[PDB]
Amino acid sequence: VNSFSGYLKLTDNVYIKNADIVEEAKKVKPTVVVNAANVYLKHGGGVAGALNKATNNAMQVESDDYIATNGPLKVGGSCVLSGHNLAKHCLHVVGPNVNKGEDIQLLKSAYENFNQHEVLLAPLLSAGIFGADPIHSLRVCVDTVRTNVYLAVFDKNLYDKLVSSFLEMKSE
Ligand SMILES: COP(=O)(O)OP(=O)(O)OC[C@H]1O[C@@H](n2cnc3c(N)ncnc32)[C@H](O)[C@@H]1O
Repeated sequence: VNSFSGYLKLTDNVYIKNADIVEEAKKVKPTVVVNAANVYLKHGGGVAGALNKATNNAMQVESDDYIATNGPLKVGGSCVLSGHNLAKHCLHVVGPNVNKGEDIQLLKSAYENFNQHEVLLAPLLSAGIFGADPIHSLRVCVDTVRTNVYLAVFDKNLYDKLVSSFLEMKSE
């Protein structure tokens, strides 16, 4: 398990790869895969839709059961559910939806949930549907997370931009 390979090491504990998070999960067999969730665990598009599709909708049914028992998550919060065929566990983390005016500072709270797990395969939280600048999401991750985070960025042009931007900011 946790057989990560081909990552670029950004810091002592943050790694990045140009890869689809679902294909990485199948390759790596991680203990924890992170979902970029919303408070009602309605896994539609982006990472949540991709993860859910790869579980043949089991992650959505499990999430429906969770919500019916526990109610919606809070923004910046998380829950640990099954990783189904992709991982031992899925950590569902809710970044702020910047497009709806939710506090961008809650992206720090969101990434703080990573610190409860020794190693994670994760996406850039809030950087898609939720409208945060991906460069900002990466900076918050690097600054907030102390545990080992392996970031999967599927789009090559974004990957290239993130790496070059990270280098410029790291040295200045
Ligand atoms: C809930 O709204 P969020 O903004 O928190 O989350 P989301 O829309 O999923 O996007 C979060 C970031 O992961 C990127 N991304 C989308 N699909 C994949 C995938 N299969 N593998 C890897 N990365 C992906 C997306 O392009 C964005 O950079």
